[PDB]
Amino acid sequence: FDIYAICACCKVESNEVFNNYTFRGLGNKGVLPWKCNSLDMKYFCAVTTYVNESKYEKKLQNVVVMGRTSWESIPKKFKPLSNRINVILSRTLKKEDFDEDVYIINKVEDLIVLLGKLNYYKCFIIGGSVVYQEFLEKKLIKKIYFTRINSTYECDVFFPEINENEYQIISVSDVYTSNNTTLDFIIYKKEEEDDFVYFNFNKEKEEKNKNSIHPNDFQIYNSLKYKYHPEYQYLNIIYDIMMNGNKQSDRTGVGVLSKFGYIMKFDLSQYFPLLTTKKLFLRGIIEELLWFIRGETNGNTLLNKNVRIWEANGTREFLDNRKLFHREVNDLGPIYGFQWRHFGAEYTNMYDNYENKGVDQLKNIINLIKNDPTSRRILLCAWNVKDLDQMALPPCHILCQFYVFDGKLSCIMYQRSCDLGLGVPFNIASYSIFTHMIAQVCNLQPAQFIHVLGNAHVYNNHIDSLKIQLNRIPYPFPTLKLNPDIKNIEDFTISDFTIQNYVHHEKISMDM
Amino acid sequence: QVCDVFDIYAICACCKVESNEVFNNYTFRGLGNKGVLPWKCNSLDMKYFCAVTTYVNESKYEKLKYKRCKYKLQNVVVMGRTSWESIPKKFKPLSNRINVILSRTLKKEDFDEDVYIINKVEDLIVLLGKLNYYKCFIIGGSVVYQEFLEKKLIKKIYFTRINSTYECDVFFPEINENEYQIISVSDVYTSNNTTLDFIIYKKTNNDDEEEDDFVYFNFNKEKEEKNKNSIHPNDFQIYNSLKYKYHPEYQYLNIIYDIMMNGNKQSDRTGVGVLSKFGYIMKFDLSQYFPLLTTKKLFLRGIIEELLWFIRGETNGNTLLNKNVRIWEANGTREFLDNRKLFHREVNDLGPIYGFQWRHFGAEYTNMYDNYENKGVDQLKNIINLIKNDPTSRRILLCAWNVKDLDQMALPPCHILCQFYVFDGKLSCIMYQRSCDLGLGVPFNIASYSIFTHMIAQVCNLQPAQFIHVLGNAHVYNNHIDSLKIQLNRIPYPFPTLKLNPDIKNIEDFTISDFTIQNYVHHEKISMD
Ligand SMILES: NC(=O)C1=CN([C@@H]2O[C@H](COP(=O)(O)OP(=O)(O)OC[C@H]3O[C@@H](n4cnc5c(N)ncnc54)[C@H](OP(=O)(O)O)[C@@H]3O)[C@@H](O)[C@H]2O)C=CC1
Ligand SMILES: c1ccc2c(c1)COC21CCNCC1
Ligand SMILES: c1ccc2c(c1)COC21CCNCC1
Repeated sequence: FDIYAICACCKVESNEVFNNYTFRGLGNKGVLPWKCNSLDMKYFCAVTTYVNESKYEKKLQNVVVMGRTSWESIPKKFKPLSNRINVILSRTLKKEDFDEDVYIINKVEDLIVLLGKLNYYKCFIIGGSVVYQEFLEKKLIKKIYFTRINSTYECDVFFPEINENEYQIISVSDVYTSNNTTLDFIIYKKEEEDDFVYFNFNKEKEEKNKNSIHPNDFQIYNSLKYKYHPEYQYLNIIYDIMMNGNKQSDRTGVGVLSKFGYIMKFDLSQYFPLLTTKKLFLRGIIEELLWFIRGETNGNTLLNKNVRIWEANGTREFLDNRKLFHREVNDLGPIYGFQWRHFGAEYTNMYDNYENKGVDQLKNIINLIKNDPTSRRILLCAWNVKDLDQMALPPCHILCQFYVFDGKLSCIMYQRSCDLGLGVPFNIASYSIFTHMIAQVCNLQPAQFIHVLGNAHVYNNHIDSLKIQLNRIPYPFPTLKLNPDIKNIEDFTISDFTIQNYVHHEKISMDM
Repeated sequence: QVCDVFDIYAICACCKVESNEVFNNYTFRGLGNKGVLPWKCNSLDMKYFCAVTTYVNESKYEKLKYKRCKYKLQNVVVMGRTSWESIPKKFKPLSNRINVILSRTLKKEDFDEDVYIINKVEDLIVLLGKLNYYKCFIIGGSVVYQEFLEKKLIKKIYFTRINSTYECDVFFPEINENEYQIISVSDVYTSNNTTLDFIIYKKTNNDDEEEDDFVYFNFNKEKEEKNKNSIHPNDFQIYNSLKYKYHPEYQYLNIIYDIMMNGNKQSDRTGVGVLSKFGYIMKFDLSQYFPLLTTKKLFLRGIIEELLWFIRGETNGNTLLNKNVRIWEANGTREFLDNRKLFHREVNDLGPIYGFQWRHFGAEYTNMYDNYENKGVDQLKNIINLIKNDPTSRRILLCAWNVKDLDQMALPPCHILCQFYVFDGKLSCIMYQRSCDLGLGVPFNIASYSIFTHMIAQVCNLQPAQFIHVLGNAHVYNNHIDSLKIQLNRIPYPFPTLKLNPDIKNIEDFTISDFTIQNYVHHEKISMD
């Protein structure tokens, strides 16, 4: 045969449980719910008007089976769909009641009777509330090329549920922005080569591939053919460490799997990389970032806002094993906050007015982005080697470095100690926000947030949790709204931060 | 052409022979000495030799059985008779292979299995038109290799380069560049105390639905190829002509290509002009080689004195100038210190740079003559005590970027930090470089921190594993383009080895003589202008 569908589906207007079905809304008043989508249009056009030279025998053009439902909706300029063999499932009207150089049908089976008689490459099913429906009910559809507009609109029609048992995903594209929404494209479904083998003559065998994880558990992960969604930069590092990672016991007498040296790149112009295979929260961490800009080392400011990210490191007992016997509870010492605004100054306590003592890097980096964008000395370093001893712990995040090309701002953050299961997910969120923040106050469009992992580890009792995680297919990323009016780094407040269209899988306890 | 039909291939291993130096592929030719191998065993050369000559793919047979007609599956090894008698007997005949011997002085009627016996080339064709075999490998020795190539009967060659020198009496014959081009070069390994690599030469011309989707998911790609920077990739014939570029130098070369083809056009401070990208990782296995670029000449005396200088804690430019190392000469002149607003700084007093920070971070810099005794943090001593006593720590860092001192320094550090990592008494090292001159600087910086990782690894009684290099601002200078183009069409030679003098057990106690770069084989020096 060679029959395929191809839909575009947004989310429907009326705690929320998201699932594949979330994305159903197909039409609103005989048109799309969204007024236009350039990138979706282009994808659909490239898909439906591509033909491979060879692959026939086993010009040459594709079929596009729409219905009266759909056909009529299309303007006259595009019609009859450029470079395609159009077809129209209408009971109502015959070839006598239409203009263009089309073919008609009436029954579902009268497509079989037309197709067995025709020259083509591939057969695409373009649209119809019911034109998808009865095609699934009559197991006729091989793959579904399915676009997810990751925003919410009013609709009157849907796309029918999809049987987990009948159809499964085998490809997830890169995530894009276009027409002020994110979207991605997925696929549902029912002599110099032996040279490769010779060059692999020295790798692991079959039971030497270090670690006692299982294939059987990663059924759905190992299945996916193209893993181009950028959440897979995180997921494949979980998969690299799990399978190839060195077993170490640490300081505490616990147990991790560790590798050394990874780099993730996230394009903030196209999405906000808030991992989608588990629920994440950003109030906790946006408030940590504001606390940093304000220059605080005061455990209490965060505790009183029920941000407990540092509670553990402020206790009488934790400071005392650092040898900080002269340190008030929740006085974390010269940490992120102090080093950013007062680097070099002598630290006294967390209450002291430090104004105009030390190096205000944050101001410096910002003036350098504005004054000298082509500089290669735009670093923000929290690892003061004089003050490490004095900190409740040394910075986990060593440095941000900045790059400006064509009014556009990228950011590498180098991390010395990466807990892949809990921390990294938040860490990717934090320095992403900061990059938007610095971009806005510097009149620049965010480009890539770039994350270098040093000691990258997965804790032994996060593993069953992460297996569950690897086997969940990423949803399209959300977007981050910064209040456009804010234009100094100190003038930001929690309410200037909005996450739009966060579609996500169920919460997971990395634990127990 | 006869050999395409019967898939007849050559496989060989060649060392460098007993006699500045010129180096071509004709450097590697040494085949055998006194009817044995010039090296004792290799082992990995053996394992590679075993895997290839015994590798069979039973699906891809039928296409080749069809092809041969028109003109437990096993390969055929073809062998001169003295190469046969070099084989140690407990290994005769070569297991899981059809052994063919080539002799005039011996026949069928005096072996004991051991083989098929033939007495002529066009006599092997007889057998291959008759036999059930996958591919046919010609394993030598010299007299065989020779008569097989001058007959245009070899379709490719699986040439191992044994990057050491041994006594030789039989050689592989000069390959002609016109008849054979290298399509593929492999990872470098260390085996029985030599670097070695694997290269393929090729005879020149002088569910399959997982296929469309790629094209689809590729819809929004920028390049149909209105080439994004004015580089004509038809100037990189050889670079693009290689199928498998697995040599670890291709990690440096590949970045030059990524920057050349994809860089952002920027101009700097002085106006000089660059193409830039942000953020690369290179990893090198120091256990398997020493990553000193082979696509041009590099001297290490300068960068080694510098590293010893840093460890001594010095900041005196004179000390290096008095050893004819001019690295920091430009950064210490009245002129340069003056534009830095360091008018109260003596010429060649460069200030609180690498040496100072490693030995005395957070001390107040006075001058290059102040001995700063027990003043500021001795980081280097700290990282050496952390690796010995605290290897599981994720806090074993050394940082040269002291925000407080940046303006007092002749220039800010390019090598922000090193972080060490210790699994199973092996020591990996990561270095973050804020700014990266790919054409001039990064080559030395690769060798510089690889050299340091070895030094730590020795004084902490550990073996060196990975040198990991993180690039941030990665830029090729517009003047380095032509030269880097030339360099990209040179095929890397196997990396040399670095031997430190093993009596050194203190980081303080290394001296220029305690450092030996053995078997540096390389293309000729390129001026980047
Ligand atoms: N580096 C590497 O990869 C390899 C190294 N070697 C080394 O090479 C050396 C052996 O090579 P070399 O000295 O050239 O000897 P060969 O292995 O090439 O054998 C030569 C002998 O093979 C027979 N022979 C060769 N060609 C023909 C022909 N066309 N027709 C009939 N008989 C033929 C003759 O045997 P007869 O005397 O009975 O007439 C001849 O004397 C050793 O030192 C060995 O270790 C060997 C192979 C691979
Ligand atoms: C009729 C049929 C199909 C379409 C339209 C009308 C409008 O845009 C699409 C093509 C692009 N994907 C979305 C749907
Ligand atoms: C006969 C034929 C070939 C060989 C030998 C004997 C000894 O080992 C080699 C194969 C591996 N490279 C070295 C040469």
